[PDB]
Amino acid sequence: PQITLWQRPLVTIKIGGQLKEALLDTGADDTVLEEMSLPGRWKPKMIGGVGGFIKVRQYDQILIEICGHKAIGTVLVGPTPVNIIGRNLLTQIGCTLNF
Amino acid sequence: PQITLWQRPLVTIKIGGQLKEALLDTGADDTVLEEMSLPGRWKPKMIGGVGGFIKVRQYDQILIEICGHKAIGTVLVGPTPVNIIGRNLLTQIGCTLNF
Ligand SMILES: Nc1ccc(S(=O)(=O)N(Cc2ccccc2)[C@H]2CNC[C@@H]2N(Cc2ccccc2)S(=O)(=O)c2ccc(N)cc2)cc1
Ligand SMILES: [Cl-]
Ligand SMILES: [Cl-]
Ligand SMILES: [Cl-]
Repeated sequence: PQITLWQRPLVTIKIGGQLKEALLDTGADDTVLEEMSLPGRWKPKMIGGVGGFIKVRQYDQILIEICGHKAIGTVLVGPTPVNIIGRNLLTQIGCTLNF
Repeated sequence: PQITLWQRPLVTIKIGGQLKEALLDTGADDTVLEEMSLPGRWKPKMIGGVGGFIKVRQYDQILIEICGHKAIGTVLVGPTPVNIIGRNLLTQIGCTLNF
């Protein structure tokens, strides 16, 4: 697809057996989702932006589907106000900015 | 251009005759720059990041060049981690996400 930026670039994702809505975000180095359970080991991380920092849990090697496209990578989980697909996964689906 | 996302999509912008580095951020609704001087009157604006809402200065109808492409629109000024070009100006330069 070619996604317009007139509106937020929101897409459906599938992760952990769950369908969620998420923002395709080129400014985010990492993917960050609202509180959920994921399998496997994790370690704590801090991420931050305007408004300050939040503590999240870092899970590696997680499978996700984004708009039909399968990808694997690190997912951060924590008290984010919006589900974010970051560059670590956008690269895997071949997402580019074009103008 | 076509910009891949293996690294931060940092580009050069020009504003007030000064060159700056800014991030192309499809997750940001609004463009926000580090503290700087802009002409005219400003209005108050709240923006929300992962850690909460903060107050920034809103300047309307500001001339800005982004990677060689001209735009005129709203620019916010405040304590942002990095200069950010958000969707209000990415739309003006014709930017889309593609995969
Ligand atoms: N590693 C890492 C660091 C930060 C984040 S993030 O702050 O959640 N996050 C996602 C987001 C939050 C809130 C609303 C919409 C998107 C970043 C990326 N897009 C916007 C947001 N921000 C920019 C940023 C922060 C740190 C490093 C580089 C850029 S931000 O500061 O909250 C922001 C929010 C709204 C506007 N107008 C401008 C800026 C995610 C992963
Ligand atoms: Cl990763
Ligand atoms: Cl590539
Ligand atoms: Cl605008």
